[PDB]
Amino acid sequence: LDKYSEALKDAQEKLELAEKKATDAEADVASLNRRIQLVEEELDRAQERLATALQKL
Amino acid sequence: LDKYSEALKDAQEKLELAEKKATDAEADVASLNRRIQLVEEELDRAQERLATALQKL
Repeated sequence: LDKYSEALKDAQEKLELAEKKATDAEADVASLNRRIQLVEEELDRAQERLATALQKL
Repeated sequence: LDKYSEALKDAQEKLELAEKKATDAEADVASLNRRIQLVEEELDRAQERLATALQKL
């Protein structure tokens, strides 16, 4: 009962932590998706500014 | 024993799933991290190309 209870408190805590890791990994997926998109948008802007600088050049 | 064994297999399944929520979220953030590294590297290369175009300008 204890082998399972212990395995459970550990599986359950590991779950809360895996769920937390998932929460954080997902928070990071979302925070990075935001950041990736921000760098993609800023990249498009750098590329547009580059096309502009190159046309001005 | 069954209550703990079941709660355990469920904590373990939830754990494997949460680990996969995290692994998939990790795969996604990792994909995104690769994208931020590549896009941000291009942001900076575009920004550097831009700085170059602007300096040349």
